[PDB]
Amino acid sequence: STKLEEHLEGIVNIFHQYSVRKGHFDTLSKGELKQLLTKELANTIKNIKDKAVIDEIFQGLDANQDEQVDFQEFISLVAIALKAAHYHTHK
Amino acid sequence: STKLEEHLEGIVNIFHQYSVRKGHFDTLSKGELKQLLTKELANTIKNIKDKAVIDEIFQGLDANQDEQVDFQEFISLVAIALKAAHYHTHK
Ligand SMILES: [Ca+2]
Ligand SMILES: [Ca+2]
Ligand SMILES: [Ca+2]
Ligand SMILES: [Ca+2]
Ligand SMILES: [Cu+2]
Ligand SMILES: [Cu+2]
Repeated sequence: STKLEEHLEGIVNIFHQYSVRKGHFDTLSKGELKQLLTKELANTIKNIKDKAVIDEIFQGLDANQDEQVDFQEFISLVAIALKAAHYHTHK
Repeated sequence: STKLEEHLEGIVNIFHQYSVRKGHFDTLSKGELKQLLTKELANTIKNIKDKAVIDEIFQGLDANQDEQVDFQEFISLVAIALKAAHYHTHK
C-alpha cells in the first residue's frame, strides 16, 4: 500500500519465486539461493559468479545447519544487501 | 538495477527522507521515527498510531542508547516488517 510496504511485499514475492522451485516451498536450497543471488543481486555482491562465494554465503545464512535457508535466515542476507545499498548511495 | 536491488535502494531512500529532517542527517530521532512509522508502515504493524506503540519501537531499535536510530539499527525495523509482511501473505 505505501511505497515502503510495496518494497516489503516485493522482497517477499522475490524470495517466493525462488523458494517454490524445489523441496520445501518456503525455504531456499543452495541451488535456489544460487539462482536468487546470481539473478537478483548481480550488481550488489562482489564476485557473485565465483562458486566459493556462494557456498560461503549459504553457510553463513544457514544458522541451524539444516541445509535450507528459511525466510528468517534469508533476512540476514537482506540486512547485508541493505547495508551495501546504503553504502552505495553515499559512495 | 534488478527489481530486488531497486527495492533495497527504495528502502534507503525512504529512510533518508525522514532522517534528513532534524539533527543528524543520517539518523532518526524519535520524532523522525514516529513520522516514518505512522506514514510508511500504517498497515504493517498493529496499532501504530498509539503513543505507547511508537515509544516501544524506538527504544527496541536504539540498541546502544544514544537517542538516535542509525541505519544499522533501522535494518532491525526492516526485518520486523518483512517478517510481518511474510506472515500476512500466508495468513
Ligand atoms: Ca525450496
Ligand atoms: Ca536453515
Ligand atoms: Ca535526523
Ligand atoms: Ca542508536
Ligand atoms: Cu513464504
Ligand atoms: Cu544514509
